[PDB]
Amino acid sequence: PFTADKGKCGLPEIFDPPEELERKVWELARLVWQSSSVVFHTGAGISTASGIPDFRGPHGVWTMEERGLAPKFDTTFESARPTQTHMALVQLERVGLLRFLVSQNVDGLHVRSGFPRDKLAELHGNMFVEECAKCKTQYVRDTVVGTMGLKATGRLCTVACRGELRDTILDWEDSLPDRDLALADEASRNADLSITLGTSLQIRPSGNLPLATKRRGGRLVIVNLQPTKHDRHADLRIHGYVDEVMTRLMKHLGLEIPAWDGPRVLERALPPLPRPPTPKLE
Ligand SMILES: Nc1ncnc2c1ncn2[C@@H]1O[C@H](COP(=O)(O)OP(=O)(O)OC[C@H]2O[C@H](O)[C@H](O)[C@@H]2O)[C@@H](O)[C@H]1O
Ligand SMILES: NC(=O)c1cccc(N)c1
Ligand SMILES: [Cl-]
Ligand SMILES: [Zn+2]
Repeated sequence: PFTADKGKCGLPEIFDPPEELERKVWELARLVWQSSSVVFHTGAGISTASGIPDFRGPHGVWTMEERGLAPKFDTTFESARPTQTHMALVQLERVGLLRFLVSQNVDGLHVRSGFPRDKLAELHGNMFVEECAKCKTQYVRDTVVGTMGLKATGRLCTVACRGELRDTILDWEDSLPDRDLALADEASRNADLSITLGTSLQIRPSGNLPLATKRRGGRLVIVNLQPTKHDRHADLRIHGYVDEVMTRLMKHLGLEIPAWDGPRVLERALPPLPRPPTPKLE
């Protein structure tokens, strides 16, 4: 907890020059069109444009603690709005272009964005979510659950139970939720495309899951400003702001980014909405 291996921190940013970035995002477009089963892996870099610092970016929580400095929040977790990227992922699920979402993020914004929870693996848990020890029932709260470390919150279950409600925030020692990880693992193995967005892929097993797509001919796309553990294993690396990449990608796919109505929870994915017909590729 003090001795924890926090990996490599504050590595330089890479910026793809505009001409190469525009070329690269058209190539991502291409792969999304060709892929039967697209899995997105997210990490803290997709929430930096909403005021949430990352962990190992130039001004990340781990990077600044190393320099003796504080990370800076420009919002509360409660007041944070899903980014363009968050709302791009909503639409990509709605139009059947996204099979599964695997997130390392505890910021709760995927759930609040209105993304369906039966297609989301939250591998490290969710600040707004408590679980019943007795019945395992989950509650999505409008305020962050005040504890971290799978501790008692002080609230009790209301299943037509009085069981102890606890936070879902894994400490260094805790192993990942078996259900979320199982679903994340099967999602990643079966995918023919895994796109990573704003993650450094340094944490096991989260950061290895995208590599599982590379078994049986799957493609891997890494979107990240800094290098990542598995940069070598990517078919495509895009070095740019994830909001820029996704807004260009969406536009290539002929998909608008939907309005965020404020905090909503959707439990269950709907049948795909209509989407434009696919281009001739070859
Ligand atoms: N707008 C942006 N566009 C693109 N890349 C970005 C942006 N902002 C940040 N990045 C990149 O995004 C990356 C963020 O990577 P890391 O900081 O390691 O976050 P994780 O999700 O991978 O952390 C894993 C776990 O470690 C913790 O202990 C927790 O348990 C976490 O769940 C950086 O490389 C930035 O260059
Ligand atoms: N984006 C996130 O999940 C998160 C959560 C806590 C702290 C930080 N820096 C980021
Ligand atoms: Cl913690
Ligand atoms: Zn209960």
